Amino acid sequence: NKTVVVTTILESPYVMMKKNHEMLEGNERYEGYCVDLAAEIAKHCGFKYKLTIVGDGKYGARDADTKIWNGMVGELVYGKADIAIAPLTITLVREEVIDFSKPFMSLGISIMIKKGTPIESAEDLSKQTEIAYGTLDSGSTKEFFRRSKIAVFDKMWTYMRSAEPSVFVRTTAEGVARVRKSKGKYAYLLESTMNEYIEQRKPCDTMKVGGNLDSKGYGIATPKGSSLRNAVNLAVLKLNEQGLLDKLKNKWWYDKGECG
Amino acid sequence: NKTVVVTTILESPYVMMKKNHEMLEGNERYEGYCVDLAAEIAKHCGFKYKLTIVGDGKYGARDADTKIWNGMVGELVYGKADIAIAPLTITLVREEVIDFSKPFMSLGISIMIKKGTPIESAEDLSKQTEIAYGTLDSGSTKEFFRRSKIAVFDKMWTYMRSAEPSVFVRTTAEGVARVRKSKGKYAYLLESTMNEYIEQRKPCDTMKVGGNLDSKGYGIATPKGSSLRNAVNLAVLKLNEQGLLDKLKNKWWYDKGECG
Ligand SMILES: CC(C)S(=O)(=O)NC[C@H](C)c1ccc(-c2ccc(CCNS(C)(=O)=O)cc2)cc1
Ligand SMILES: N[C@@H](CCC(=O)O)C(=O)O
Ligand SMILES: N[C@@H](CCC(=O)O)C(=O)O
Ligand SMILES: [Zn+2]
Ligand SMILES: [Zn+2]
Ligand SMILES: [Zn+2]
Repeated sequence: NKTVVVTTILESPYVMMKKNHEMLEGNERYEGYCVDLAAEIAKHCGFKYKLTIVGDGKYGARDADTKIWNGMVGELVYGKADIAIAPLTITLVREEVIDFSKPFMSLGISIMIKKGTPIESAEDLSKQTEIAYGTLDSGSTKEFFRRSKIAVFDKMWTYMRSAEPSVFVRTTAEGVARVRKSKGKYAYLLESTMNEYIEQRKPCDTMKVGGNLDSKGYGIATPKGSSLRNAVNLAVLKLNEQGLLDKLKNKWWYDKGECG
Repeated sequence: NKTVVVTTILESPYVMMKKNHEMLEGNERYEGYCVDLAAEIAKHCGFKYKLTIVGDGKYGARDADTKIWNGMVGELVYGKADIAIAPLTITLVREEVIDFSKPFMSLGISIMIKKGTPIESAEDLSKQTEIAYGTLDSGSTKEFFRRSKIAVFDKMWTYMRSAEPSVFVRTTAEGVARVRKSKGKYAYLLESTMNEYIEQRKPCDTMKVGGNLDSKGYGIATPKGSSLRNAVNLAVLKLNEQGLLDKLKNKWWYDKGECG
């Protein structure tokens, strides 16, 4: 009976360093939605666990040439971690190599603008050129655009892939900062969950505009053949039914919201 | 190989009799979201299939005394069907006896009123007696209320379980017809998907009021040990990623709107 290695990612408000982390040990160093969720998954499934921050800071993409998976998906695939409890999007390319639980949170790709940017939709972005637009450089949002068979998203991808300087960002923080600094001339494509979060953070200068471009979810991911698979999945279901997932989202998004 | 027996339920706009169904045969008798979904899933998984409407007309619940499952769940449990492709809610008690794919559609419990009924929320319903309210029998909505420890919803359950005459209905159509014919004196608790469909149908005399009471999904269900499980699961993800699930939702909800 071993300590389960949990891979996760420093992404607010899912996992954050506590103020006093240097004075704390192990799992107590971290706080956030996924920290709370990991404690509950572990309790319901009856395992001890160790939170680990993904080494490369990435979510998980497979390199076209080397076929190597990076990020948290890589850590699962290569057996460096036993479970990923993180804002990790359920995707087909990932579900082909790892198992996901039923989604614990819903999201879709969305548009973040600096307040007062004349953009209402993904159509509005594709039709103009004054406002630059991009995504996280190594995640499911980028892959949505790259793998699309849909005309308008193919159009947006074609712009983004060739845009100079690069419209892609290394971290959500960088995307958000870029929106805040580009005086309305950069829009960021990111998941609605992160968009919603940032809209409630000081200095309250960004907002989600328009509908989501897709509808999907984050799931808890395990390597194929994990003994944790069934129990993790039932735990997610139990926690949803008991209202905990809604409670945790409110706790980390809205209850401490800085924008009124 | 073998023709896959698909259990489903006559529920608008998921599976409906075509207007000229009397002159049609087999699968061709039916149209709707789940009819289109079945066709797509069968195509991506490489099986032939026969749509069969669930004999007892129910979704599925377990008798507390006999432990026997009825409805589509029962048909899977007892080997009468190979797969359920229907607006079947993923729930813990079900996921313990059958497997669910990733959700193909999101929904939450909601309130339908006859237009002008002075009810805005579940709280409003709980605080009065003049307007009766109920749910579908042998479904997940009833179970939600049965199990809820939320004071508003427990108060509601306490009332509904004892209410005379019975506030529960056999079919969604019966719930909706009850709302329409009770002059505002009956409200109906049903899933947001069905509520929102009905709101856009003639005679446009109902509406959804308040927020959803929960957030969950419909899943394609297979009996435990099914050779279809993984392929069906991936097929749902492929269909979502292609935008096909979104296309089907628009086809059956909003393009089929009669209320403007
Ligand atoms: C990759 C996709 C195919 S998807 O699998 O993400 N679904 C796509 C479809 C559009 C969709 C259906 C339902 C949800 C949803 C997510 C989380 C919750 C909270 C609890 N989730 S739960 C217990 O599983 O119902 C409820 C609902 C999300 C998406
Ligand atoms: N949740 C995403 C990362 C964020 C994004 O791509 O926008 C993923 O799992 O790749
Ligand atoms: N979708 C529900 C039926 C409708 C309801 O209970 O409101 C089920 O699977 O039981
Ligand atoms: Zn620090
Ligand atoms: Zn718990
Ligand atoms: Zn297809």
